[PDB]
Amino acid sequence: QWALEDFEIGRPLGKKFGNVYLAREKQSKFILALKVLFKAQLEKAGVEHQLRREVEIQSHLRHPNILRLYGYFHDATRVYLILEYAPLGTVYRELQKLSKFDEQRTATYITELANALSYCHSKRVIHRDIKPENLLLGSAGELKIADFGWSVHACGTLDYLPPEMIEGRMHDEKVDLWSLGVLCYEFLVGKPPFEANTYQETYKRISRVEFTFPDFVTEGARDLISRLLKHNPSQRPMLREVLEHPWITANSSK
Ligand SMILES: O=[S+](=O)Oc1cccc(-c2c[nH]c3ncnc(N4CCOCC4)c23)c1
Repeated sequence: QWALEDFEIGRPLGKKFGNVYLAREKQSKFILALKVLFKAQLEKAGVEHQLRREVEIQSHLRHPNILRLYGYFHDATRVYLILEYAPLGTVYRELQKLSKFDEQRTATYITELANALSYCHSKRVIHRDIKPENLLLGSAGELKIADFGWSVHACGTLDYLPPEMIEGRMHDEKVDLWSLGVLCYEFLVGKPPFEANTYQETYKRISRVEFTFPDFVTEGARDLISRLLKHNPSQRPMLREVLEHPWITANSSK
């Protein structure tokens, strides 16, 4: 039902796995994002099925703060994904430019994130790879979760991975609550709470939950973060109370 013939390619949006390009559905004049994946990478990495997994998960997943996947197709040498175009780019790019985020922006992003995750959890879908470069911004500054590569229904940088996952133990939906704490930290500080020059160092800093707060962090923020960043998953608060946390309720937008 789809072919490269149907699309006019444009500006390179970014990104190994394969590049992402701005494109236009010729008949519809609809502008979207097109990621080209070379099956060569699919072979050597054995991600031939992982794609077939996520492409089913995301394709029938509809939420304002989740980047939509409209469809997919393949030729001889490449695989193409037709994704929603996020005009305001990534949050990672935003964070680079502004170094740090204010509490309104942070609580707003965290709010939009939680809402999208609850929905995912409703369909019993866990994301795990919630990272600034996987968070896009829509036309209205809308936060939009992207990339469901490791999304399932129950190795690079370890910064956003929870203790139970890096130790090999069993991981539930509380994984995303860990990441949510990591982001709120990085959104406020500009750096992840467990950063290191070493995979091995970050491993220990994560596993022992060793994070320190700079002075400009509000106690209202120090609370939520330290509540989301707990070694025992069962102690991580529910997504509902996150959205009901006073610091969130105060600084988040409407
Ligand atoms: O793993 S795949 O889903 O590929 C991805 C992973 C994350 C976002 C992504 C999307 C989706 N829509 C987009 N509009 C504008 N830039 C995008 N970017 C930022 C710059 O880098 C390349 C993607 C982008 C594609």
